[PDB]
Amino acid sequence: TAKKFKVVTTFTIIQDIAQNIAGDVAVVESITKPGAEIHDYQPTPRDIVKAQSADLILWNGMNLERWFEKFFESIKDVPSAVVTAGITPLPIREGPYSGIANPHAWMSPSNALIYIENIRKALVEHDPAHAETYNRNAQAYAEKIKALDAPLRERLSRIPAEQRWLVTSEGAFSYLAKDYGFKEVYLWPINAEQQGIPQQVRHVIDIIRENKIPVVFSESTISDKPAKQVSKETGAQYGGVLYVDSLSGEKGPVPTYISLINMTVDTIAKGFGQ
Ligand SMILES: [Fe+3]
Repeated sequence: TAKKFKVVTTFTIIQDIAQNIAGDVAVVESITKPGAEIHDYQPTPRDIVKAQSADLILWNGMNLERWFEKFFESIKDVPSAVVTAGITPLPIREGPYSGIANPHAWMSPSNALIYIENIRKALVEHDPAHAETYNRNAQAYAEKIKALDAPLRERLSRIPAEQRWLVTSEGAFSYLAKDYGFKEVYLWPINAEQQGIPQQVRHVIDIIRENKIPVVFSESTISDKPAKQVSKETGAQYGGVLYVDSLSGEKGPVPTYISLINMTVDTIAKGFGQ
């Protein structure tokens, strides 16, 4: 066992999933730090250094990292793989990014199985000497992810179907909302420039009042202020922060992809009184 195979990922969700597949035979690191906004992140010379010293670079694609393709052109002789191949996308419904794929495919545990398979295939292709470890680790991790779905689905099924409105800040939850039968309301369709402008807040306030939706949420890499303004002006309580674009730090409450899915579903369910 000389040097560990080095994988660099764009952001922390892919880092944790890939590290579960790498296990003992590769080290995986994320370019963005926990809590950093990932869509419009601005890479630094230090990020170039980290990617250039990797053996493999993984990214989401589906229009998540607006920075990645320009950044990767600086990187020489380091293979990359997009980890969302074979996932059917949901289009963004409104705004200047209307009609392109919603990048947040990982919030569906069924989709996470495809992420696992795509990351396995890339490690097996570019570090073939450890293919058996990658294959074993991916099989074990896919088992955990697969088993993850049933308790989540049952938990959220307790909410009456006609009351299943998921009101958030970024429209980051489209894939989870589809899986578990939630209607989707958000203050902005995808992180970009306009985030909490009028018209956006007003439309959400109208849908809240018309349907008497009981809770609204923010997310861990963006500002909670638009969501708290919406709850102050309506009957809805502020449900707290969901995790979608970043894990927490390793010593925080959301250190892993599994903990992120569980925490986000629990926080939603609590916002509806379980
Ligand atoms: Fe996002």
